[PDB]
Formats: sequence, C-alpha cells, structure tokens
Amino acid sequence: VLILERQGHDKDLQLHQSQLELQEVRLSYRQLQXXXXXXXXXXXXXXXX
Amino acid sequence: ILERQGHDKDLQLHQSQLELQEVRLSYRQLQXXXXXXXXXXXXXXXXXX
Repeated sequence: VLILERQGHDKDLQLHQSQLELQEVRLSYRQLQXXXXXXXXXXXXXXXX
Repeated sequence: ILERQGHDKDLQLHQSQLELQEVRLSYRQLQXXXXXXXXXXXXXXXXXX
C-alpha cells in the first residue's frame, strides 16, 4: 500500500498537469472565439453596409 | 479507504483521458475552424470593402 500510495500521489500530479493543460487549451480557444467574434463584428458591419 | 481513494482518482483519470481524446479531436476541428475564421475575417474585410 505504500508503493500504491506513492503511485497514487504521482497520478494525482498527473491529474494536476492534465487539468492545467485542459484549462489552458480552453483559454486559448476562448481567445480564438474572441477573435472569431471580432470577425463576426466585421461581418455584421459588412451586413449593415 | 486509501486504496479506494486511489481507485476513484484513477477513475477520474480515465474519464479525463476519454474526454482528452474526444474533446481533443473536436479541438483539432476548432483549430481548423480558427484558421477558417482568420481567412474568413480577411475575406470579410474584403467583402465589407
């Protein structure tokens, strides 16, 4: 169980790294969606024109 | 109880890995969509003109 607990803490570090990668990738896509929203604003202006 | 803690955290790890693969493929779709959005933004500026 000592070996299992040490592997469990290592896998908890894996949970930390995986959730950090997921949240950072989600923030990058939110910024890309913001860029897409800017593009949509441009498209809206184009539609008005 | 600690072995059950390790197993439940492993359950969270496998659920997160399934989400990593499926949502990663959708993220590659979003990458392509972001590229398309950038090109479409350029085309939207040209179309607004």
